[PDB]
Amino acid sequence: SRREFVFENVKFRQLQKEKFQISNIPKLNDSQYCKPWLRAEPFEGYLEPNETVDISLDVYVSKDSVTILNSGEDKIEDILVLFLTISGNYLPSCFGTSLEALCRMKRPIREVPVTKLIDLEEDSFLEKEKSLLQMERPLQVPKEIWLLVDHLFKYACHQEDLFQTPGMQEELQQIIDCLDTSIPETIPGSNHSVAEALLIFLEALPEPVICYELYQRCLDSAYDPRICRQVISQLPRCHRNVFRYLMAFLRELLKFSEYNSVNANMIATLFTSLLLRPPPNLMARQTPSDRQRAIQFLLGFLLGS
Amino acid sequence: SRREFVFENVKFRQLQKEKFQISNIPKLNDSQYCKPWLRAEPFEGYLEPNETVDISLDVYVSKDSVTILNSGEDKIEDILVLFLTISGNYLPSCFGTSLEALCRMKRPIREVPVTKLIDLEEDSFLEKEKSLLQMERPLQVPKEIWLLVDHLFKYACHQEDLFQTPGMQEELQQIIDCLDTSIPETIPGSNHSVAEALLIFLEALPEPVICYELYQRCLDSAYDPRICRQVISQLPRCHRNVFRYLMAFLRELLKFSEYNSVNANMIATLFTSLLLRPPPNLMARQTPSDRQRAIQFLLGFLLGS
Repeated sequence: SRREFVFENVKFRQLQKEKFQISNIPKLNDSQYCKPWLRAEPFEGYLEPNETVDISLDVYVSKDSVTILNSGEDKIEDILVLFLTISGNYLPSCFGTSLEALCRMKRPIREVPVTKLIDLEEDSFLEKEKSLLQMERPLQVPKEIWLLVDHLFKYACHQEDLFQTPGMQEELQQIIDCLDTSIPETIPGSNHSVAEALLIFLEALPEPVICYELYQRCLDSAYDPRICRQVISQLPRCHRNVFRYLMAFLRELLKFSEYNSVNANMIATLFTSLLLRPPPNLMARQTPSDRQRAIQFLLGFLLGS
Repeated sequence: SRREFVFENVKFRQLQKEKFQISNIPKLNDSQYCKPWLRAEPFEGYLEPNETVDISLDVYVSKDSVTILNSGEDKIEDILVLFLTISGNYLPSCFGTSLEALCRMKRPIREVPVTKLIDLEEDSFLEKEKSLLQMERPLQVPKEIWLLVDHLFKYACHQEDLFQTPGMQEELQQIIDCLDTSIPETIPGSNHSVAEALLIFLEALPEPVICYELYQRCLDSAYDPRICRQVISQLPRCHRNVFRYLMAFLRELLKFSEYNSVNANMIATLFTSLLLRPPPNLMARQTPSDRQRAIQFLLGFLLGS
């Protein structure tokens, strides 16, 4: 019935349907089969008469595909077999972009340019060498994380089960689209949704707040809060600012454990796996005592000096 | 029970409640009574026992108050009598701001500044004379009108009863807040809501697309489409561009009368009272033949050369 398929404007954590029917499962080299951000269901069955099999095609970019697609490495182009043709375009997101790159962009990653409205004429003598064949101070912290944290500061310090309750999937999308296209005056959604988007953000980061190269150093000094401060100072500029900003926010949260039910241990446990992660290419084993050190490393700042 | 009242962050076409009770109507000089963007209901009644009268206080800035508040002339400060104290703050809107001022602002009128994130130190020797006691090319068209019109171009040319059906009051608010704080990638709401916000925008303008000083000239030449083009050329830069842009959009709409049900006469009648208005201080009479000329003036461009 249908053969050609295109998914226009695909975005992080947004599902797109492309239902269709069949009437009367293969996979090419599973190395060239399909794409992780794409799958079929039902992708196989039994038929013999005229009965129509309404097989659906869905795409969903998760934390595992967001960063390759952002950069461009991968594109919304996948080839199946039965050959199948499908394409579209992927809209970049601040989620899955380095803190480094984000601190250099004062505007949303997808802000609409007003270029076609500007009333002027660039130097024509400057284009005397142009051709159709010939193609500053970084922010202390990404505005995106700032918008999320400042919001929680202002409206969620007294939120019950804060960082224990999962937000609304639908509000998470809004929040994401919001940060990708504007510097909102008010982040939409409930405190739970905003709190989760922050975790999702820290998790999708290409390079953790605490750089991989410093991962082990932190573990080794986890019990000496003074040495931990020093390791932090070793981090690149924006990583250290983002780290310090988060600890300040989390400490502020503790002052209201009475109302929000957050305790140092819970918080430190929750955030450490997002902030302090092992170099993935070393497929390093995660010992239970290494887990305690990773937790202690954060507790040091949440109760330190 | 309550005496002090404050309405924080009041905005164009957004109602704010401030309910309270009483138990056991006056007005100061009605010249100093209350403010049009404020009223009471119930504002009078009968009582003698302990019964509590839950009188509500509401504020609503409409097309008549938006522009004075934007500029600042008026502030959310009104004094009642029984003396009553109430205040707050008003957030400016692009709705009710001149086309002149809007073409000079490349950013939303209320975009969140990222100043407190910037990582740098301004010249301290430049502040060697500073003191706590001592305080470029305009766009061809306001981005706000551009965002509204381009949206209708892209998604509403085939909308049924377009410009005949009123949008959702709740979506109109969103759209307004959207344009005031961001350069949206996608205006929220249905085509009917977007179409109405455009009318609301043209109506709240401080100075009509066609300047008051040229109002009569247009009427006088309404039957000579060639002279009408010339009068348009007389308009200040941005007013002529906005006018031409609108006519192009409306003509495009006519090419699909079949689908959207819009006809030149309906359109021209609807838009002329928004685009071509009489200098209000002349309390000029609106004769039925002057109404036909005002309509003809627009028809000339919708069917002209």
